[PDB]
Amino acid sequence: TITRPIIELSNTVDKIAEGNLEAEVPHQNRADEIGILAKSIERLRRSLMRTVGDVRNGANAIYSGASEIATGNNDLSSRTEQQAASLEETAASMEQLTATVKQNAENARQASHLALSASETAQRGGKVVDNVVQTMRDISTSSQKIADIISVIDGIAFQTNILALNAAVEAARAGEQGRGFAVVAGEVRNLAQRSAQAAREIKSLIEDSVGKVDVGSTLVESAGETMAEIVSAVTRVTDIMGEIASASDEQSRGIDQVGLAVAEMDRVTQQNAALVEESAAAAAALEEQASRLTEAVAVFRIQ
Amino acid sequence: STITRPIIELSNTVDKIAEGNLEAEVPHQNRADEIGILAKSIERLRRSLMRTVGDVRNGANAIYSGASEIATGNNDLSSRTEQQAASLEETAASMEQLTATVKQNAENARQASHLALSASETAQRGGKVVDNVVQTMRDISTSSQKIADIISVIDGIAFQTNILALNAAVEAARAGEQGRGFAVVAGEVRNLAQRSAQAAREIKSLIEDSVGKVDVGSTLVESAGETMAEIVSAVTRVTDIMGEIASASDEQSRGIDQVGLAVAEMDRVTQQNAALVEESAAAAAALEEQASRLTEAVAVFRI
Ligand SMILES: [Cl-]
Ligand SMILES: [Cl-]
Repeated sequence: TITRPIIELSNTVDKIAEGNLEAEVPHQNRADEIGILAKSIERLRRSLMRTVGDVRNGANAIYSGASEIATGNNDLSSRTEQQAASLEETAASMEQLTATVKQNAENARQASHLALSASETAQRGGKVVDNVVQTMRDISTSSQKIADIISVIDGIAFQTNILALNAAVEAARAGEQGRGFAVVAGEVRNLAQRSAQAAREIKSLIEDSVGKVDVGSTLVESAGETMAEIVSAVTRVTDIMGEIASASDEQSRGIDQVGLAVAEMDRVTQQNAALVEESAAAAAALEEQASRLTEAVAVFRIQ
Repeated sequence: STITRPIIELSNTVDKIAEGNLEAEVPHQNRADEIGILAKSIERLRRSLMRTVGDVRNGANAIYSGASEIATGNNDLSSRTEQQAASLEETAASMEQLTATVKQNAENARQASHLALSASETAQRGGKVVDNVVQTMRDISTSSQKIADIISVIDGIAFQTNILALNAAVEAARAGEQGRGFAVVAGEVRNLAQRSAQAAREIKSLIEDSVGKVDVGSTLVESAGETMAEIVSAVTRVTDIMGEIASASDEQSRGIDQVGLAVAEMDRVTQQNAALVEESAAAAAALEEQASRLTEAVAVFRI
């Protein structure tokens, strides 16, 4: 009659070892030693209850974090993709910028060699204009000297025309003798007049002509302004180029420093890719680790 | 009577097991009586529990691990996220100083282009001016040629007047003193004719000088003409070249704008990951906590 209860308690233990936690523990009301032991066992049953409970909450917590890492992961993923896409868009561009910079530098270096060329052919043309200016001055002098001497020949004609008067008057001193004389004096007069005609034609021609040299002189002189002016505008072109070259090998070393920061960045993007794959693996591992913990106490029927 | 000692003892064994203490073997398994059966029962439970405990201990250690891994995984990410921020700094800075120089270029191109075109207009007006000179020279020269032809008539007349007067003088002084009078007049005509012939030679040789200088000068302005031609086609080439730089600098500034935008896109990303960094420090601390709860749920803690 002690046999019956302690066997019953033994069964109770068994029933607990199978994970049956919800059944009452018998004999807790006895005030004999059996009661002490039943109480011990009810205490066991309670202590197991709380443990399964804790483990189960632990499993569900972790299943929660697994799920949270996961969705935090799926973000960093497509967000990291976005980054690598953005990063190639900027790689593409820095390649175009080196292309365009290198070209602009050669294109400046051309213009410069080209302008110095204009400069040097303008200076040569400068010196050829000098010579022309000079030779115009000479022509101007010669031409005035011609005006001068032709006016003298007009004088002589006038004068020899006057002597024809005297020769006529000296001829008529022997009428019938100075008849031939009279003809000569006539001839002289005729020769003077034609000779004056020629003189005056030349006056017209030479005065006109003098007009022309002075005009041609101002034209040639301006042709020299022109050379000076070109040289000037073409030099300022050469400077402008010196400056473009300087801002180009400048842009060159700045593109350069950017390509470097970009290598940095696709290195870190690459790593974020790695981090993502790993983080997915961690999540999976956590999920299964909660599965195992749940399974470890799942036979237990509680409360 | 006697057998209340093992009752109490078993009670104590059960309180150890409840307390999380499993290492002690249960006594009284050797009895044939009912106690023995129960001691065996406690033994079966003890050993089942050791096993359940151990999976759970293993569970938590795996969480502790997982967590501190996620943690270090997250410290690297943090330092790559500042490293990324700092890189994106330099980049933005470099686009700044490179957006400056692209503008400086479009300006200096514009400014060169004008200078070139300015010389182009000049060297072209220049060519029109050289043309006018070559024409004036032809004028000057046609005229001199005309003057030559007439000067020659004045020479002719001088010649004729010389002979006319020399014959008249001769035939008058032949008459004695009766024709001394005429002889002197004829004589002064001969001298006047001599002067006039000499004047006309001086003009003839001055005309020679002019014409010669005209041909020469004319050949020289021709070449000046062709040097302005050469300049035009040079500066024109330079104008074309500036066009090509206005281009570069335009597609460049579009390059800066793609990069500008993409650098912003990656500014978003950088800040978002900073969010991720501490969000996940915090997941890692929470995982560490569940591991802790799990080991403590099953520790020998004297509960
Ligand atoms: Cl450039
Ligand atoms: Cl053992």
